[PDB]
Amino acid sequence: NYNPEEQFRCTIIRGKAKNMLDNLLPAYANIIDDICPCDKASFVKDFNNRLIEILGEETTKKTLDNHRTEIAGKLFGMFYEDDEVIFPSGRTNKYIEDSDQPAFFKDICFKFQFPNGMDKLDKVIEKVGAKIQIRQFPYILQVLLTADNNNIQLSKDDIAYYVLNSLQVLQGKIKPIEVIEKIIEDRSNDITKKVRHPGKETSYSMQHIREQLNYLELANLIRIDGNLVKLNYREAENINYIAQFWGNKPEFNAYKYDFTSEDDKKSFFKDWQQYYSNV
DNA sequence: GACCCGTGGA
DNA sequence: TCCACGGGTC
Repeated sequence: NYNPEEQFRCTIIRGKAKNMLDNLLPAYANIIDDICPCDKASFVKDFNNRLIEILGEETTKKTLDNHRTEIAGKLFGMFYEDDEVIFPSGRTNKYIEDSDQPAFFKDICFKFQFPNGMDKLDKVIEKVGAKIQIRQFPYILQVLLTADNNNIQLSKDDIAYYVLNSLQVLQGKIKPIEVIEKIIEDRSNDITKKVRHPGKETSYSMQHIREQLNYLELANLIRIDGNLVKLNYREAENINYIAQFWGNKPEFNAYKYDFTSEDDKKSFFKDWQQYYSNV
């Protein structure tokens, strides 16, 4: 049976654009749209030179680079490479046309999965090694729906401990009602569970979990009321479109690549980006 | 110095 | 508390 005591830290990339998103997301998209298509060499130079206008002249090159690769590149999936040329992604193209930010993040939540090609290779191998396989946002949404169906409300710490840091859940072995019943069982016994790591600061334990919830909120699919996570039923149709895939294996199969192969390694990251960023 | 994440300003 | 710079460790 479901045992959440098997805990597993499974990160997503650390954010850089939340505080200024309403400025940075248009800037990312406009920069990429303007300067692409171009060679990788030009991309790096012109992107950084345009972004520094938004972030401030004292921004280091390292920070501009990290914005480019970690956020515009991996996490938000805003460009991709084919041959030796960089192009705007399908997600970027759509946003250029509709300016729809909740749609942008709905698409991110729909496609997000563990394992993925955003992570460093060694981290990929860890997550594959632990047999992780989940579409976490469909899963989170179904957990929230099942909690409502059973007349209980979940906290961020509940989602953190029982879902996004639970090995068995992340392995796709667990039904949302199992999670809900366990939570009810624990609560009756006066047991409240939080994600904890010895000697570590809260950001280590929780930032990637909170930020995953942030992207659901940016997608307009949930609200956060104090420590509580609540569904936005004004978006009930969109909630159900995503939640329905809670029990599906990841659309992108990380497990068909041999990471000891130089060619398979390159394909992994190329195939991931294609799946995640484009139509 | 290309994600990871310690660290501390906001 | 939140979250992102930029050094860390690929």
